[PDB]
Amino acid sequence: TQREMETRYRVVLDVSRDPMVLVSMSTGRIVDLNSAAGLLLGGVRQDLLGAAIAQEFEGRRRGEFMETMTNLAATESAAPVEVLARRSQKRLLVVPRVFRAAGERLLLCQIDPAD
Amino acid sequence: TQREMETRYRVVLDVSRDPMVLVSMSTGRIVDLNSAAGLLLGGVRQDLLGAAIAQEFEGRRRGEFMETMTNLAATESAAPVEVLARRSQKRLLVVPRVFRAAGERLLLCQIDPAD
Repeated sequence: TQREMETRYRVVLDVSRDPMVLVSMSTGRIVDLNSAAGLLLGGVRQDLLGAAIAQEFEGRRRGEFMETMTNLAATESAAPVEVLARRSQKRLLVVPRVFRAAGERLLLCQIDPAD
Repeated sequence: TQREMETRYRVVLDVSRDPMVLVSMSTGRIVDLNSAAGLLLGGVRQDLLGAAIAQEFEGRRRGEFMETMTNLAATESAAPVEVLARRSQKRLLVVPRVFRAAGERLLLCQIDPAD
């Protein structure tokens, strides 16, 4: 059940063509992502896991960026933040949604190209 | 951990814009899906959960259809089956991938419009 649902989660995230990054509300760090997100961000999973999400985006810092996404996720309008990914040099639209798991909050962020 | 990973799975599947249906290899029935899949199939989650996947598609039967998807998933080429969804009357492309969880196999099927 632990491993069962873990396995379902892993496969659905990996197979999904929707570019997604999962971010810790506590630390602002990337806790998971899929390869579609990796492609838009310009990095492999191994480089992005554990990385501060704000530092992937030019001119952003953890405090303000996490506050921005937290506030946007509260509008429940799928409102996006416009960003520029340092590695890929692609302008992107990031749409955050907050949910609770294991006593903490995570932000599931969808990524789309902006241009 | 059971609930934690279950919660992650639920949210990722629901939020993902990639239309996905999860099918039991054992029964050929739909065990899960997201609303993007529901839209293409022409049914709500409540009508589709527990339904035989083959019976959603005109002219298909469980035996041959499950054998078709199982064989296609083995080619590892993302080869699609062309189908016509009874409820929505949309021609679709279904791409199956097989994985193991909790001692059984599931097919995670991506759905795309065909026309």
